[PDB]
Amino acid sequence: RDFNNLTKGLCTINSWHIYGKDNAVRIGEDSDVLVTREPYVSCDPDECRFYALSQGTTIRGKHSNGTIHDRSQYRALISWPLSSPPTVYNSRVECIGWSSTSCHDGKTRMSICISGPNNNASAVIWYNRRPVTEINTWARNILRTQESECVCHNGVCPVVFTDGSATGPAETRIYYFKEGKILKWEPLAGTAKHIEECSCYGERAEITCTCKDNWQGSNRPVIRIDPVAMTHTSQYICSPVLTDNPRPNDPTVGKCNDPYPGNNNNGVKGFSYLDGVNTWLGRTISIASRSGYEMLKVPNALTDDKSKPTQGQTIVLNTDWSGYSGSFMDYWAEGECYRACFYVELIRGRPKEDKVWWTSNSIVSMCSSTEFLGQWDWPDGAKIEYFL
Amino acid sequence: RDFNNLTKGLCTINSWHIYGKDNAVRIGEDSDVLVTREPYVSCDPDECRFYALSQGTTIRGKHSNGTIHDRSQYRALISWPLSSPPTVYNSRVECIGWSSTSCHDGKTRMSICISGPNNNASAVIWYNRRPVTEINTWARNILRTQESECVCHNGVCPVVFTDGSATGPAETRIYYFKEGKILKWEPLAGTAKHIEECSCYGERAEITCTCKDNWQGSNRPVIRIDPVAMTHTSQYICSPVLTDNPRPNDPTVGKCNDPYPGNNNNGVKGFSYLDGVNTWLGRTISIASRSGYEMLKVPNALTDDKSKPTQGQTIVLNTDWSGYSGSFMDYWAEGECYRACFYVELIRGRPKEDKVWWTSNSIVSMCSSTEFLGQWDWPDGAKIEYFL
Amino acid sequence: RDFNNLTKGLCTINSWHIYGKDNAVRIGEDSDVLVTREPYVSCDPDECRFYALSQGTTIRGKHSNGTIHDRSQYRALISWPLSSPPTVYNSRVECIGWSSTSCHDGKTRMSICISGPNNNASAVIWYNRRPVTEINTWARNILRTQESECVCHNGVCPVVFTDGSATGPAETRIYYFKEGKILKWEPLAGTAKHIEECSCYGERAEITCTCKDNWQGSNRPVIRIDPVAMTHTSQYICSPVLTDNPRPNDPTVGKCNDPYPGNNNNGVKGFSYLDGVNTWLGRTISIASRSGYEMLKVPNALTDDKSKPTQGQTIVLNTDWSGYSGSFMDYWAEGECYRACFYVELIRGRPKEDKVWWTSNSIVSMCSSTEFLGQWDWPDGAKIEYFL
Amino acid sequence: RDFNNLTKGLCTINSWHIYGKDNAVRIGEDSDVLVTREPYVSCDPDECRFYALSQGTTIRGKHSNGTIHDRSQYRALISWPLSSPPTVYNSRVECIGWSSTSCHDGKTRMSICISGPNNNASAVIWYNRRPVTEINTWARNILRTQESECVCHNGVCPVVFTDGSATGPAETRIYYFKEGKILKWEPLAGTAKHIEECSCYGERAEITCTCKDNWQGSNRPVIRIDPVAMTHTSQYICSPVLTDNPRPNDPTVGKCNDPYPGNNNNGVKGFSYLDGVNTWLGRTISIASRSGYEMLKVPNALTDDKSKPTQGQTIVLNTDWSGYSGSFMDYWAEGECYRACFYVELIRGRPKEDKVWWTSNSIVSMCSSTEFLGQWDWPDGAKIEYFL
Ligand SMILES: *[C@@H]1O[C@H](CO)[C@@H](O[C@@H]2O[C@H](CO)[C@@H](O[C@@H]3O[C@H](CO[C@H]4O[C@H](CO)[C@@H](O)[C@H](O)[C@@H]4O)[C@@H](O)[C@H](O[C@H]4O[C@H](CO)[C@@H](O)[C@H](O)[C@@H]4O[C@H]4O[C@H](CO)[C@@H](O)[C@H](O)[C@@H]4O[C@H]4O[C@H](CO)[C@@H](O)[C@H](O)[C@@H]4O)[C@@H]3O)[C@H](O)[C@H]2NC(C)=O)[C@H](O)[C@H]1NC(C)=O
Ligand SMILES: *[C@@H]1O[C@H](CO)[C@@H](O[C@@H]2O[C@H](CO)[C@@H](O[C@@H]3O[C@H](CO[C@H]4O[C@H](CO)[C@@H](O)[C@H](O)[C@@H]4O)[C@@H](O)[C@H](O[C@H]4O[C@H](CO)[C@@H](O)[C@H](O)[C@@H]4O[C@H]4O[C@H](CO)[C@@H](O)[C@H](O)[C@@H]4O[C@H]4O[C@H](CO)[C@@H](O)[C@H](O)[C@@H]4O)[C@@H]3O)[C@H](O)[C@H]2NC(C)=O)[C@H](O)[C@H]1NC(C)=O
Ligand SMILES: *[C@@H]1O[C@H](CO)[C@@H](O[C@@H]2O[C@H](CO)[C@@H](O[C@@H]3O[C@H](CO[C@H]4O[C@H](CO)[C@@H](O)[C@H](O)[C@@H]4O)[C@@H](O)[C@H](O[C@H]4O[C@H](CO)[C@@H](O)[C@H](O)[C@@H]4O[C@H]4O[C@H](CO)[C@@H](O)[C@H](O)[C@@H]4O[C@H]4O[C@H](CO)[C@@H](O)[C@H](O)[C@@H]4O)[C@@H]3O)[C@H](O)[C@H]2NC(C)=O)[C@H](O)[C@H]1NC(C)=O
Ligand SMILES: *[C@@H]1O[C@H](CO)[C@@H](O[C@@H]2O[C@H](CO)[C@@H](O[C@@H]3O[C@H](CO[C@H]4O[C@H](CO)[C@@H](O)[C@H](O)[C@@H]4O)[C@@H](O)[C@H](O[C@H]4O[C@H](CO)[C@@H](O)[C@H](O)[C@@H]4O[C@H]4O[C@H](CO)[C@@H](O)[C@H](O)[C@@H]4O[C@H]4O[C@H](CO)[C@@H](O)[C@H](O)[C@@H]4O)[C@@H]3O)[C@H](O)[C@H]2NC(C)=O)[C@H](O)[C@H]1NC(C)=O
Ligand SMILES: *[C@@H]1O[C@H](CO)[C@@H](O[C@@H]2O[C@H](CO)[C@@H](O)[C@H](O)[C@H]2NC(C)=O)[C@H](O)[C@H]1NC(C)=O
Ligand SMILES: *[C@@H]1O[C@H](CO)[C@@H](O[C@@H]2O[C@H](CO)[C@@H](O)[C@H](O)[C@H]2NC(C)=O)[C@H](O)[C@H]1NC(C)=O
Ligand SMILES: *[C@@H]1O[C@H](CO)[C@@H](O[C@@H]2O[C@H](CO)[C@@H](O)[C@H](O)[C@H]2NC(C)=O)[C@H](O)[C@H]1NC(C)=O
Ligand SMILES: *[C@@H]1O[C@H](CO)[C@@H](O[C@@H]2O[C@H](CO)[C@@H](O)[C@H](O)[C@H]2NC(C)=O)[C@H](O)[C@H]1NC(C)=O
Ligand SMILES: CCC(CC)O[C@@H]1C=C(C(=O)O)C[C@H](N)[C@H]1NC(C)=O
Ligand SMILES: CCC(CC)O[C@@H]1C=C(C(=O)O)C[C@H](N)[C@H]1NC(C)=O
Ligand SMILES: [Ca+2]
Ligand SMILES: [Ca+2]
Ligand SMILES: [Ca+2]
Ligand SMILES: [Ca+2]
Ligand SMILES: [Ca+2]
Repeated sequence: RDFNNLTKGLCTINSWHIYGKDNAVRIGEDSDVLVTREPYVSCDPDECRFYALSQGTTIRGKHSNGTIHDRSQYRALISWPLSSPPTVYNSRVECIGWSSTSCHDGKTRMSICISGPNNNASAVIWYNRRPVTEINTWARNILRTQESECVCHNGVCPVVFTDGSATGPAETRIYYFKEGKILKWEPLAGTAKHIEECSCYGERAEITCTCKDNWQGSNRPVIRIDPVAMTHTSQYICSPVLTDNPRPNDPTVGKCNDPYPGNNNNGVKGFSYLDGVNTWLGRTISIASRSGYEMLKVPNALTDDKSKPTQGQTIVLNTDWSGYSGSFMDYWAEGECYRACFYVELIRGRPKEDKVWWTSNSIVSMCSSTEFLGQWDWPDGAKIEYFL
Repeated sequence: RDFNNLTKGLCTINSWHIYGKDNAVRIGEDSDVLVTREPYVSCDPDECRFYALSQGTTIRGKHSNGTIHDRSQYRALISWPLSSPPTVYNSRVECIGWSSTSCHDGKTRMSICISGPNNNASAVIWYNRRPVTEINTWARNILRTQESECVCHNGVCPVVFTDGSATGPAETRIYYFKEGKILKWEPLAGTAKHIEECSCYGERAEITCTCKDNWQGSNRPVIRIDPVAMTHTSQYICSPVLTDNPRPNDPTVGKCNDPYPGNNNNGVKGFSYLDGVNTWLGRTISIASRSGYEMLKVPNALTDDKSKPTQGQTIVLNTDWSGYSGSFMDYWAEGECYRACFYVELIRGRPKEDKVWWTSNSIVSMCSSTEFLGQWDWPDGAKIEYFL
Repeated sequence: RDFNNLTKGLCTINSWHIYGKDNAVRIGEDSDVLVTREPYVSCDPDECRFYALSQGTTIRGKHSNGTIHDRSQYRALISWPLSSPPTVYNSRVECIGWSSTSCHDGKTRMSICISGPNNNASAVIWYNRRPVTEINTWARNILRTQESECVCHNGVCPVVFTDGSATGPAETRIYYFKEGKILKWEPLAGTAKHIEECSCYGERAEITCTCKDNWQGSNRPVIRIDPVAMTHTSQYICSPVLTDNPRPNDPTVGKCNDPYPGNNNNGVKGFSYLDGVNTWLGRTISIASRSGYEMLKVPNALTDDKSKPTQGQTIVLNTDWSGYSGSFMDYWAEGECYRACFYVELIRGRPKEDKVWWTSNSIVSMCSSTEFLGQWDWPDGAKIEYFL
Repeated sequence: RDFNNLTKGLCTINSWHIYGKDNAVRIGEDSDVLVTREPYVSCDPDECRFYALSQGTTIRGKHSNGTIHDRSQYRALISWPLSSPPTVYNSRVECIGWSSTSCHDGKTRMSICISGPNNNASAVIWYNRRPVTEINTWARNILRTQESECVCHNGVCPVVFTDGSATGPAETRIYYFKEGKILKWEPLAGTAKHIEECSCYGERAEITCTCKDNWQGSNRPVIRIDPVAMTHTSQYICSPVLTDNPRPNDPTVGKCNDPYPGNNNNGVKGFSYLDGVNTWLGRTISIASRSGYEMLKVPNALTDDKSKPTQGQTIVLNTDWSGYSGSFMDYWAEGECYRACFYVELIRGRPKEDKVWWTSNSIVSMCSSTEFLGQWDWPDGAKIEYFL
């Protein structure tokens, strides 16, 4: 109809309720489920769907061997109905590639897939299910993007890309698209020293992205974008409650403009909702691996370097595998506020579970509630032994 | 379009004709059918569909082992086309959880799923396929609801919940929702001593619910709701024709305001159509187990404590497994009356058939006919031996 | 939109072109295809689909054992996209039962399924995907109907039913429905001595049905219905070119008002287009079994007792299995005439191929061409050996 | 809406970006994927889909044995969602046959399937999913057509057919259809000596077809059609950059009006975009077999007999199997020009990989970019060893 405008502010997050779960690995043990990773969720005005990067093979299929690898010519961004698994029969391919993002602007959807060899990748921007624009690698070192939904405001949908090293400075760019065409692009500015896999959400005409500093920081870099001025700023979450993984133990004071040191060249895509006292941080329970997942209310985390938790909710027990996590919201819901949501990628198989030769995952996702709801843990649920 | 209003009375039930049957267990022996239980049927203005709680695994899949269990994080309310089986590929997830209800108000559908650990469950009310309201457990003991469709009148859709003991008094509440929001809730009143899994239907602006007294009664408790005044009353079916299971043998006189004694802490979800002489009761044939199923016309059963059958129809032979049963009607059909319908859950596997490690079911459903039709029996149809 | 009216006459049939073929048995050897029999084809204003009676099990599934049997509680009328196979995932159940008919009246579709034990069957007439009317058995001996599409004119859709013996006189009735309701019914009149499984088509406000005299006739009985007057007549095809199976060898003169003798208590559903010189008869090649299939142009077959073929087309070689055949046409196609079409049921398995324990079939269907097209043979295509 | 008119010229092709890839053979190793060959891509105004000729069996099914054969009664033209594989469950049959073409005219789609024995084939032209016209073989020797999309202009959709020898002169005809009816047909004229499997595209009211001279030429014959005058001309691509396979090594000067000699009675369906300096040729890398695939920019290839490459892009490595290739474009995309696209059939199995008894393929497809994008190679991806 008309382009959506981020006119509402976030609803108050007093707890998280269960939104969607596909039990893909459980079900896929005996049905045609595609091997995936890098999932996310994204809504259209009339439907919300699960998204991920397929590996171009079923889990039980012999080609599942080797799916720990990230970039092959057999991957593709696919979307499928909320809480169903990604099956060969219900999965819709949005584009071909090994890194992606996607978002609906109110009128139609924009999907971006990057493919190529490490030194010659290219992104192709699809709009209304057609290819419209192409961007060639600018640093010749794995051009890559968000791995979760982008956000639009009045037709403008900003997307964060990174090209170059994952263990040193790189060339991050913020592209502002409208109807799949490039209106403008900036180089990253601000104090964030390295940016990868940004998780974004929007409210009151501002887009917030919580990304990952793969190079040095265990605290998360944050990019705030003005989609009207088409400008942005960058910093780190000030809070001592560190949210990357692996990471050191939490200090009593964090860092606002430098990566918090202790762990180099590693990390995981993650997210956060930064909204004054209505601030909630997601993070793995383990400081060593992608294990467990919890939400922590840390009032003023972004700007208060001594902020510590005031409430919390466990999402996945530390005795269960987690992985990537990101943000999304249904901008077309009823009501006066946007209900914060997020998903957690539950990785199964390699490298942690090497008795099988594949790597895949299932999805669990929650949204906020103004009630103070009881909590449950949500694991993948599959028994690896069955796959042997 | 406009909210549906219960303006018609029931059609005269002279017999029951076959409406839908999915043969899920037969077919699932060699195809991707999800393991389920707690099924029901429910109509939208343009389609009627089968509903149930999936166990997040196929019947032939190795994760089918253990599905006798009721509440896990892998369950979800799913709906699929009438008379098809619940397959991994045609099943639509309405919400995540282990207890549910769902009903269309004429404009759109409301679905409610409860999930959680026993002491910290919560219900989330979805409307127009989006989460709108959340209700936290109030007694911290398995918050649970109908397991069959709710009914709406002018936008108001009442739902009966129970939280607390299953073998002593509990806290039952009747919530009145409109567009997924709570308009009001009452505590249970009347003479019903325990309420669980209500089967409801509506006619001439009144909603009737035949539930289950798990605690003491072998006769069924009944809740009649006025969706305009948003008030209700409760009693038991007066009739000596007892309809719970297990149950004692039928007496010659029943009880109108107390549970009929003889069996404690057990029972099964069931239903009835209470309409003066046009009154029909469903019940298992066996007084000891979920075996067989029959419909009995017991004129004035609700209010006549000596009422006995005047006609009847066998639905499932006593030599076949049955289970839950509930009511639904197509409120959007042509004609001057609402045609009473019902479904019977045909449970296969555990605990009665323990040579297999799973528990599932198929569905058979009938609707009334003003003709006096010949009768047939409708069993699940699967040979367990094939699954060994 | 508006009710369809049979305003056109048949197109000239100079040959038959391939219309649809599903290769169901071939494909089903390694995919979730339902076991069926009694197929047919039928069009809606915007789509033409394949129809059949499922056996409630896949071909490879263990429950396929025993599907030679005709009437069980696991059967159902299903429809699926043209030329696709009937799979567990793409099949839509129209109604439950073991004998059926179905036709679109221009506004919506009417489907009829009969179910029951032999002495207590009942038909339920669905209209606009809802049950509207029910008819109880009147002779208590396998109430049964067409097994191919019915035809409508201005909302009136006549259907031929038979109840009673299959090897002696029976009670055949012609019901005239409008919006699933009964307007009127007649007993069979005319010279046809026994009627079963009528194949019908309509043109210029007249409905022609070529049926089967299971009792005594090897020539086919024909019922011509006036859907406005709601009256009909009956006779046999006069032609010496006999079209039932089994049957005696062709004589030089046939019979117009009595069954042509030689074979008792047996036969197969078949059809014909009776249109003066534009008359074409379908029949198995073998006079002993359901083997092969050919179309023969026999000018004035209905009324000329010495009529013999003037042209012909082989559809299935005598070295391949055939079975039932029936008529249908797309009444919503462009053009000035109705293009005659038909399907042939290609039966595989029992009783002819008993190395397997199942019985199923695939479908091949043709429509007429005003061209004189080259001919090909169209067998099922499956190798039974693969199923052993 | 209204008939589409080829009003735009081609966009400048500076490189090729990835458009679609289905990884059908990889995925089909463990899921219900149909065995195919002769694929292509074609767009409707609101969707672009993959197309191919099914073999009426899954790859893993036992009937896959023997699918190296071209013409059987079990083949059918099927279409399925872009980048999904052709599965038994998501494939839509357009028509029955072993040679086909299909194109949308802006209002609806025309599909043509030819079936028959070698000496008695016939084409049936479907429009708006209904059979409209039939054409009988005129030379009684494998009537055959494009195997890729046709193109329409103001309702007129020309199609090139060939009937007769594949190793000597044959009878090629250009039919001009409108709404599935024949407006006119011409015999082939011009200097092309043999025509088979034309790949066509349209721009600025002219339709260009790059075909195959199976008889003598290693350079490709080209047919340019005026869909308004309904006339055409024919010649060969003048360029020394030879594009058929097998073929001799490239000379320094090609032939404009005679086949370039060196290889007889063999070849492969291929294509090209002939647009002055914006001219790009596709071809296998190997001069001996269907191995590898590359795009070469050969300015003025059609008319310059000494034209050689000025830029190029590898699509498939010479160490991977290729096969057929053809053209298509989305005539309903936004923008001021038509973006050239093409697909490559990646053949797996027989005859090159004979350890398996089947022959199938997957599809990879690209479209042009005005950017100068990095290149990647796109192989089928399946390991034959897994199928043993
Ligand atoms: C039914 O449902 C309800 C609803 O969920 C249940 O009630 C909830 O219960 C939760 C668990 O108790 C509770 O969550 C906790 O909230 C704490 C904050 O509240 C308390 O402090 C505030 C502030 O003073 C008070 O106002 C309030 O009254 C409370 O006293 C959080 O602090 C908790 O998180 C911390 O603990 C967990 C382990 O429990 C850690 O996993 C987590 O990371 C936090 O602790 C680490 O991080 C801090 C900050 O740096 C460190 O100081 C601390 O030492 C930990 O650091 C180590 O561990 C981390 C992680 O591994 C590592 O990185 C680091 O290096 C160190 O190794 C927790 O979130 C809910 O808020 C509460 N909800 C509600 C509405 O009440 C109820 O129990 C259920 N009922 C039943 C019967 O079960
Ligand atoms: C073709 O189709 C038609 C259509 O269906 C067939 O005709 C139908 O046939 C049915 C079976 O006969 C018949 O159903 C019965 O109806 C009885 C009522 O009608 C009779 O009584 C009235 C009232 O006086 C008369 O007007 C009428 O003319 C009849 O005489 C019911 O009473 C029957 O139900 C009871 O019996 C069945 C077993 O048959 C039990 O399963 C059932 O629960 C009922 O009996 C128990 O309950 C009562 C009440 O408490 C007890 O008194 C009794 O002792 C039983 O109690 C024990 O069993 C229960 C259950 O296990 C247990 O809980 C308890 O503790 C005790 O252990 C039955 O419903 C249809 O009405 C009739 N329909 C029509 C239209 O005619 C026709 O036969 C078919 N044709 C062929 C050729 O097959
Ligand atoms: C390419 O394609 C074209 C297009 O299809 C091919 O040409 C077609 O070829 C067909 C086969 O030749 C041909 O079909 C036959 O047509 C005959 C009628 O035409 C002839 O007679 C007329 C009338 O005088 C002439 O005008 C005309 O010029 C011809 O001379 C039919 O009579 C044929 O049917 C009979 O034979 C077949 C076997 O071929 C039987 O299966 C069939 O049942 C018919 O015969 C039985 O029935 C009759 C009637 O009672 C009996 O008299 C006879 O003895 C048979 O009876 C026995 O068998 C039956 C069946 O088993 C049994 O019940 C009975 O008891 C007895 O045992 C046949 O239909 C097409 O018309 C022709 N089409 C066109 C447009 O030309 C062309 O060949 C192909 N090209 C190549 C290179 O292959
Ligand atoms: C990242 O991405 C970019 C973008 O793709 C990469 O850059 C691209 O690199 C490509 C490979 O180098 C390059 O493709 C080549 O382009 C050549 C034309 O450009 C050159 O010549 C022009 C004209 O003078 C100059 O202007 C220009 O500056 C260049 O110097 C083509 O000529 C190439 O094709 C020929 O070679 C390939 C093998 O490389 C053959 O497969 C192909 O068939 C061509 O050669 C055969 O055919 C010719 C013509 O008849 C014969 O003369 C020749 O001998 C060959 O003949 C034999 O082989 C054929 C085929 O088997 C057989 O039939 C015959 O009988 C003989 O046996 C090639 O297409 C891109 O244009 C370039 N793109 C861009 C934008 O720059 C970049 O490298 C990537 N980065 C990294 C780090 O990898
Ligand atoms: C989002 O904001 C823009 C205004 O910036 C709205 O756009 C106006 O929409 C109306 C109706 O389409 C037009 O007449 C105006 O010209 C539009 N645009 C501009 C850019 O001036 C848009 O409608 C808003 N979206 C919604 C859903 O309200
Ligand atoms: C059900 O009853 C309500 C009246 O209570 C009907 O609601 C009225 O509908 C018309 C048309 O939408 C409005 O103008 C009235 O204001 C509506 N509501 C009320 C609450 O006054 C409703 O249309 C009835 N539903 C149907 C299907 O007839
Ligand atoms: C089929 O015939 C009937 C006439 O018998 C047509 O019915 C008339 O349709 C118009 C428009 O709907 C009405 O105003 C008339 O009253 C209708 N009916 C009768 C029974 O008089 C019908 O439209 C015809 N169908 C088509 C497709 O032309
Ligand atoms: C393609 O060209 C034809 C003109 O040749 C356009 O056809 C005209 O369309 C308008 C609106 O439908 C009619 O009033 C004219 O009579 C049409 N046709 C002719 C043949 O004169 C057609 O609309 C064009 N297509 C598009 C998409 O613009
Ligand atoms: C390119 C380096 C980057 C950071 C190490 O790699 C990612 C890490 C991943 C991970 O840590 O799990 C998975 C992503 N699929 C991958 N991105 C790409 C494009 O391969
Ligand atoms: C009829 C001869 C023609 C050229 C040799 O054959 C084609 C070659 C093919 C090929 O070279 O792979 C495949 C096509 N499926 C086939 N066409 C038909 C109708 O069978
Ligand atoms: Ca399987
Ligand atoms: Ca880090
Ligand atoms: Ca009880
Ligand atoms: Ca007979
Ligand atoms: Ca050649």
